[PDB]
Amino acid sequence: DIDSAVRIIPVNYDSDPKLNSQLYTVEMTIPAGVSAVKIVPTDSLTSSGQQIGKLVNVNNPDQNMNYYIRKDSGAGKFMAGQKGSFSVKENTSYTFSAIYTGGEYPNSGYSSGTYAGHLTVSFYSNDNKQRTEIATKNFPVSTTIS
Repeated sequence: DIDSAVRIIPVNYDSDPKLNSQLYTVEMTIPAGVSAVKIVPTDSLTSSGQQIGKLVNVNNPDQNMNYYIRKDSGAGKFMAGQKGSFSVKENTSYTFSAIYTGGEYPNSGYSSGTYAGHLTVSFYSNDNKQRTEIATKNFPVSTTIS
């Protein structure tokens, strides 16, 4: 059950995020039977070897924040921003962070409001050299500027 395995925790800011700031975090425990995980922003683009996603101001489509996903705990071979799945340990917990890398905003900076998007998480089994996707969900994610 992927819905019950994953939680998203937005970060709320009182001013514009800074380079390397965390926009939201992700926590999950791997269910029994899951061998690998993919975690990638929806609609990402490759830049500097990373899958860059956007959080878009829900009121003003011209304002958005770029970010990549960094793994902050849990064993396995995950390169920050990667698109592929990586092998995980069942019944153990993983945490990830959305890390700000830049964005589109007018000269006055970001407007107050919610900046939203989606994050794809997929679970796989790997049975005898065949990787099989067994669950996937595009989770709503956000950050806010007060």
